Amino acid sequence: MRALFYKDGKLFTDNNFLNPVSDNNPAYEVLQHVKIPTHLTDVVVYGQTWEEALTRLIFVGSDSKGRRQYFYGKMHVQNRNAKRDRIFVRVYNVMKRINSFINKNIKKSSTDSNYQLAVFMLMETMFFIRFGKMKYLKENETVGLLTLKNKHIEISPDKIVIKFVGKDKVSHEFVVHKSNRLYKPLLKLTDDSSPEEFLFNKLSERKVYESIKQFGIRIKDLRTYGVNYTFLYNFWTNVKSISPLPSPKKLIALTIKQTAEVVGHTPSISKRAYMATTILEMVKDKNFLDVVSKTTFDEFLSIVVDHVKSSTDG
DNA sequence: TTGTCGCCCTT
DNA sequence: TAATAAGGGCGACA
Repeated sequence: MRALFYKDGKLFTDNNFLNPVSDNNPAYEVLQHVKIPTHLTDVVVYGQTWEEALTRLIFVGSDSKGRRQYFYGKMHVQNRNAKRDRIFVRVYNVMKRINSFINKNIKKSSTDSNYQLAVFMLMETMFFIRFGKMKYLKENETVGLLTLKNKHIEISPDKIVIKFVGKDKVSHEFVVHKSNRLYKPLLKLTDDSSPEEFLFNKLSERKVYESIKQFGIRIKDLRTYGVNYTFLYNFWTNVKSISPLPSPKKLIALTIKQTAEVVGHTPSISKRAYMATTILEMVKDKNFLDVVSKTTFDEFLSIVVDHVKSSTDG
């Protein structure tokens, strides 16, 4: 994986474009098959044959913020997507332990890291909010879970509203009713009398990483799971409620819309970067809608988990 | 003795 | 559209 430097359709071994590579160099095969976007500068193209480019990183260049941007081949992306099946199943098998951890700690002291993590984990499994790295709060004013501040928590005598601007300037509103098990512990954690402070003031990126490590997943996996679970809940409800029934094609489209709105991102992004491919393939089958119809949601969730488990050949 | 930071990869 | 932005995860650094 030698680094080669790109400039105006031709390739060099040199930082400042003296000394061009060989004419027959395999990298030129790659350049026939991909277009370097012209908004980039300092473009590096990796010397390899097209067939190997397919499978991994292809080139990287700097956008106008000065950020390094990374471009991958179609096989790399395919493997990426194929992983969502296993993640969905993986999270599903640790939910019982996650809840167990949550409920052990939510009766604890207000400034206990474990109590704070418990709440963190319960907001996450409830609303699928992104991790919220400090970095993006400084750079872009983006708030996610870890970067939530007391000003983002509005208290009413019957509900708590969490309101904040997340990724891509998208505005989010989540609501916690009195009956919700998040009410009591969230009201206890937040301090009205200092709005400029972080909600999870005893946590940090490192604390979260260490804590989640025990379930063998990453916070983003909780979000990937939440999107699939919500899809399944809506799909199940839709089949269960909607006048005779539309085509599976349109039933998936509706379920994806509903799910995307709950989660708060576009339908296209939901289908493409979140949904387990097997679920998407499984639900197309018309005969399968008979199966769904006669089930409680729990036995439905199980059928899907099982099929994804074993169609994944594991 | 821990809060940034770069690199890679994801959305 | 057609052009191409901004998130997370992990480990090194002082």
